[PDB]
Amino acid sequence: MLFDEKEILAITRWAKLYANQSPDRILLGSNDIPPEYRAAVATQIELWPRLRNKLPQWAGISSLYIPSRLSLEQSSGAVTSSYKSRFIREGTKVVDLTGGLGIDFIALMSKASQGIYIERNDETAVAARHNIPLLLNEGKDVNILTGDFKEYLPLIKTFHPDYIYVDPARRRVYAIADCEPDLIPLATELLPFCSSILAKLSPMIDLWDTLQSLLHVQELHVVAAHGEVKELLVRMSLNEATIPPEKVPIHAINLLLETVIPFIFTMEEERSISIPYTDSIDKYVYEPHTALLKAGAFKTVAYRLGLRKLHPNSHLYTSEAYESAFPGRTFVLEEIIPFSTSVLKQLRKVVPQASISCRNFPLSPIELRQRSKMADGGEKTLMGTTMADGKKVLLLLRKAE
Repeated sequence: MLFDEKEILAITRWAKLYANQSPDRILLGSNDIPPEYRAAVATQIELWPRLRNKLPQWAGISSLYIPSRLSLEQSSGAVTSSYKSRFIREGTKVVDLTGGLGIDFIALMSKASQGIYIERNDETAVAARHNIPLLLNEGKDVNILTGDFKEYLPLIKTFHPDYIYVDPARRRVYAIADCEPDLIPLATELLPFCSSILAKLSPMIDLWDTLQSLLHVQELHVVAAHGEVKELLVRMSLNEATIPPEKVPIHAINLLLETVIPFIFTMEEERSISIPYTDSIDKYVYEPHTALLKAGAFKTVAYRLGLRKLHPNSHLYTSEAYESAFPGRTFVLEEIIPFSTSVLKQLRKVVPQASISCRNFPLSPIELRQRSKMADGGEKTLMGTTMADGKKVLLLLRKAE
């Protein structure tokens, strides 16, 4: 069932009026909802808790209509959508080619004054056509279009936006060749009619594959939130000189509960550096965040910060002096234990309970936990890893602050 504006207004009024009824009660229970609208109202009620968790600012807005559970689970989160606003100069023009629930478009429009939103799916577009004006600040100009952007190329070219944003879908591995829409012909055709294209890519895409496959890339950002990599963002522009792939600036950023500073490097730098690997542990132990790991700044972090790395495949660092601003977790070393199967049942002797992590180790953390019978909780961490000479060890760590 597709709804017009009048019906969407009624459905949201009924979802609110009858908010305290379960979806089954909506369906077979007491209210003034005509039979043909009860499923739609029940659907809005059913998914409101999941909307509140993901987009709490939306769940508090009256009259917002969620086109589907499908569209809700596919959308950007609140924190990454807003990071994107940093790419967009205040008062500019934007086109969003791939649309969706519209949270990325809204984040772009926090800065831009004019925008075109384009969404292939009629149902999704109808909801956006309703929701978008309820979410925009005052003095914003938008055009909300249904269909494939390839049917609107003359309008897009005439608009000549400052930015064109695209979030492609996937048509084992996720390659740049699998992007729908295909980014290479898209860029060939549209780079001449915008300042930049900003593409949001899956965290499963290979960085090097991306940098080898896309022309005119100016920067690539690896963006983590909630402890995990959420997206890669690539900006392309004919406006600026071509940068060879090994020289493209890579930004690794871990978004947190507050201003934070990116780790910026290049593959050329990563490849060109060489570092010491240590057979021995020092006082401080450092574990890089997920965005650093995905970006591949394994050596650069040690070189930039004057740290020793344990092993080429152990993505942990150590130093005698305290680095206070480390990009990940910092620990104080309490014990180092040479690993063998026989030590596992002895670990309860060393600490009453612990979190367990592994960085290059023959057991997974859950295997380490079960085989040692180690209670979870507390403030300490047991870390399985490998030193530069291949010796496997367990580290007993406490947080540095």
